[PDB]
Amino acid sequence: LFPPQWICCDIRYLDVSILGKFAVVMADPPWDIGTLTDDEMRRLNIPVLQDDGFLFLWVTGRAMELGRECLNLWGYERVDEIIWVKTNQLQRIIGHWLNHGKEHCLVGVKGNPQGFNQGLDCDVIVAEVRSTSHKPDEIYGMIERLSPGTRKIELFGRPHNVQPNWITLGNQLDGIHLLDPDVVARFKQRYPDGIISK
Ligand SMILES: CC(C)[C@@H]1N(Cc2ccc(C(=O)NC[C@]3(O)CCCN(c4cc(NCc5ccccc5)ncn4)C3)cc2)CC12CCC2
Repeated sequence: LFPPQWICCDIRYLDVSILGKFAVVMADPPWDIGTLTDDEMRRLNIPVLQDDGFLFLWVTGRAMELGRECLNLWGYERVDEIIWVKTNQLQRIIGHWLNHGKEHCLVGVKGNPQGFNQGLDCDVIVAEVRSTSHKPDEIYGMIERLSPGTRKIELFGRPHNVQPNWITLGNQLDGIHLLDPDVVARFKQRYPDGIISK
């Protein structure tokens, strides 16, 4: 069901098996550099979410290495790395050895995805910093062109992240808003009283 959908939850505890399979996963984790310990990141049930497709994993500091570890543990191979060059409104550029002009997003592949439009965008994003920790909306356009019309899931998103074709998970969203019939049914079965606990 195309319009935006979301679930307020602790991603550590939600049974993500009810959600189905997704062509694209995006995660912007609170790396321990509401944070998650390294072991909790490792233990996230990312493997059930996809059979063939792509993972986009934002990283920084030592999560550049830790994120590669999770990516590989979850069953992915890193095949690209997007950098977002942060600018102001005049298109000028906005870790203790160098000043940081960029954020990194690892791209991992699982299985053998077919029908994706690889090569349409390049791996550099130039976009204005909106707010603190707010990723650029350009990433959704790149992902939509890469995999048009397919179903997608974002982990650790905020209300401003919700998008059509996307299911957004995060503990700062407002309630549960699910419209896909298969998802609603499996959610009701797993969560008859509408509460997520362990
Ligand atoms: C360079 C990259 C890395 C950079 N990212 C940094 C970033 C900064 C903010 C957010 C963020 O604020 N997310 C909303 C939030 O709700 C916050 C609350 C925690 N989060 C949970 C946690 C949870 N369970 C465990 C748990 C453990 C203890 C207590 C509660 C829960 N389940 C669901 N959500 C998520 C996300 C990423 C932004 C970039 C991309 C551009 C720069």
